[PDB]
Amino acid sequence: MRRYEVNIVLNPNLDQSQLALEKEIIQRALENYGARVEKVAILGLRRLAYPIAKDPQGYFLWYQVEMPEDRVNDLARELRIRDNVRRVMVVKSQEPFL
Repeated sequence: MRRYEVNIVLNPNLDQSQLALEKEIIQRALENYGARVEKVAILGLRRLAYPIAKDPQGYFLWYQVEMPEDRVNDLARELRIRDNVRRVMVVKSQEPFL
């Protein structure tokens, strides 16, 4: 098992309601791939390094999880496919939240 930080960028045009749902769905997907979600945070709107879908902004969601390394890729694939998901980045935790 490995601990990861899942960084998700969502459509900046979604409202409080839509963001909450995507956040819940994404969390359900993580667990579906054997993950145990330790922490979640809504980081908010940020100016992307490069526009995605013609929009220079994105809404950031963050998750800290522990899951089988062998399921991360498939998980990353599924999430990138979501309509409201603009960017997915799963990295190995360095200084995990307690």
